[PDB]
Amino acid sequence: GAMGDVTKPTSAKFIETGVKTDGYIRVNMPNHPNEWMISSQFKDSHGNIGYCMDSELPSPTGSGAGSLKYKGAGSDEFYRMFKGGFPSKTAKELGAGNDTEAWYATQLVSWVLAGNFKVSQIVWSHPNHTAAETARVKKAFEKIYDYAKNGKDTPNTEFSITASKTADEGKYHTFTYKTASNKTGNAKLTFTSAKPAGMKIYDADGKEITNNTVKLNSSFTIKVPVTTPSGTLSFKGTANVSTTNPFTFDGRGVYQDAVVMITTSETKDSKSLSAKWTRA
Repeated sequence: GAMGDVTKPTSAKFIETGVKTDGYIRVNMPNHPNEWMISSQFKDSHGNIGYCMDSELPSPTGSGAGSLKYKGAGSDEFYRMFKGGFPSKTAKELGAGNDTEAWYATQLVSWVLAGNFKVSQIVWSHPNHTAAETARVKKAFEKIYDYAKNGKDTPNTEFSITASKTADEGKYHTFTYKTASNKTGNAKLTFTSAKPAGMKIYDADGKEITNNTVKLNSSFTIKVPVTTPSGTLSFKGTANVSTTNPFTFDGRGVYQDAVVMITTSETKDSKSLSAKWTRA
């Protein structure tokens, strides 16, 4: 199995949406019983929601903050928090009564995943919100958290090239292969042995490829002249795909660190394939 190389972002800029809350819960912190966990909703400059990693630092927004430099790649738990939390899932789907509750429930998951406090420290009540409000938040939290901790989905890029059929056609030995991926993009073929003279590559529509590039979720055909001495050819593909993964950014000990889904590129190899032919 191959390992994909995800291109890392270098920085991110965050903007307040205007949504804020004093929180629907409190936390027994080590020196501070029933400490409030207030928050401001923010987005990165491409309009994707950011979540706070540090409960005791201010939001990473305004002229002071500026851009936050890249810190690291978010775990599968953080990936799932985004996929199974707000706004990827609606308030109704999460059991939250409105979008503020759904968002805060997700931020609560973020704080716990980042290690700010344990679930046993959460006080499920707040003086400015009713028990029913807090309980919807609790229900949403538990759904999202359970999925983040125990769900199976990851940002993994699947990529394969698989031989489907072979045939002699006209003046060529032909070898057809199927490409497959769960991400959009294309693949580049690299030949790992000598290429026979007069070798050609064709796309699924029968049109010649001359830039060694193939489509994903498609097919292509390699053609080797029947005049070629008996032997073998080996190759692989390297997919170049678009992928949306969670990344963390550095608040520099002044603003909170923040995690956000960013669309970037990834390269990933297929397995090694061989075409074999015998000269008539």
